[PDB]
Amino acid sequence: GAIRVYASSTIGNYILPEIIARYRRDFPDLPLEMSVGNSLDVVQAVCDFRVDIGLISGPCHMAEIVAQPWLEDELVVFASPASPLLEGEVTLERLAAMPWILREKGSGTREIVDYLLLSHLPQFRLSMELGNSEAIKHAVRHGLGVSCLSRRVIAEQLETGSLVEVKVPLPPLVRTLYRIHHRQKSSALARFLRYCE
Amino acid sequence: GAIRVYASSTIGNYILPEIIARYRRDFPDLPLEMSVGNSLDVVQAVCDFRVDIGLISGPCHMAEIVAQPWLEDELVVFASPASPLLEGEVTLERLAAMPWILREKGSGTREIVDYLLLSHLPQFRLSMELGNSEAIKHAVRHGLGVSCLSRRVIAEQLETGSLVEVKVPLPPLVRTLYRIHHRQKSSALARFLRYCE
Repeated sequence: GAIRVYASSTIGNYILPEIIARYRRDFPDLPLEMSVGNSLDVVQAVCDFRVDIGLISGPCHMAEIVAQPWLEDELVVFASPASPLLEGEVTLERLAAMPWILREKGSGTREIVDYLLLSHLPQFRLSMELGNSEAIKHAVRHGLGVSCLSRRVIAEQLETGSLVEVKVPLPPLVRTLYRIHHRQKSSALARFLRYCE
Repeated sequence: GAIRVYASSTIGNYILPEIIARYRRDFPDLPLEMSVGNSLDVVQAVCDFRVDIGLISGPCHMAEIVAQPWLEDELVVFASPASPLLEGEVTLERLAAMPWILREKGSGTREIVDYLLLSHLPQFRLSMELGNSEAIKHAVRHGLGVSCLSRRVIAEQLETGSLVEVKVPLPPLVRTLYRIHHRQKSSALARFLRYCE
């Protein structure tokens, strides 16, 4: 009778924990299962009835899927406080001149940086692709390059100053997170969904 | 010409970052790709030639795979500093009485806790299964339950005191991490492998 949720790493590590805490304290006997994956893997699990609720980056147009916009999410270019990018006026050429570190292909974060950020910059060879936010923050903190992540992921580091937000002369990188579930699917599901608001 | 490494989340977030930093500083022009996945997904990618180096939890007996023991890894039961488990002598019944939070099924961490820890405890219904270490640390910090992770993952929290190591009257939970690559595969690969020592 466990509730199964399939969400992205940004949602699973920086949005769901506060929701899970309030849901568990009010319902301590209902088991919870929370998997981390990108949009295509989550949609497949919902179609296969392997999970109950899916939280993805981007919309879903399948007739068997009930998809509703859930939360806005702003992505931010950031760098180490000792990065030369922080000195001088930021330009598109200066942004493309720094070594870049990006999330894994197929993730909603990498999709946003590819079409909304890197498309407006001069072409460059990607330095590193790290499939986890924690490894990216460590690499950026060590001056290995710059990156682009959700503000929720680096909010703690932006406050302490271990990471610095870089102002980019481009429209802000804002995405929409969606909540999905199968059309052929329920109580207790609705309870968890009420805590996600 | 990018080097592709496929490792577990514990290796990717708490072992590889220091290795990646030293490798990048000495070779800044060689692109790097680092994916995060469990042992079975990594072995498949090595067999499919999708990645070059695999770092997994546990051995591999396939003839096409060159598998060598790499690093020892000690797992630790931990709890919030305000957990009632920290008061009184720890027993197997007291450990089974706390709500438990564990990593996703198929991970090397969950495999260790299942056969080396939970097998010696009274049977219980698992409270939460979270497929990411960060969501587990937040859940444990909020008193939702106890967990078992690699000491490398919670080393920072064990030092500051935000998480407390629990002494268990059982043999220590020590595992062996392996490095794998295809037998039919190389220079520059050897360079990265020399930084992994």
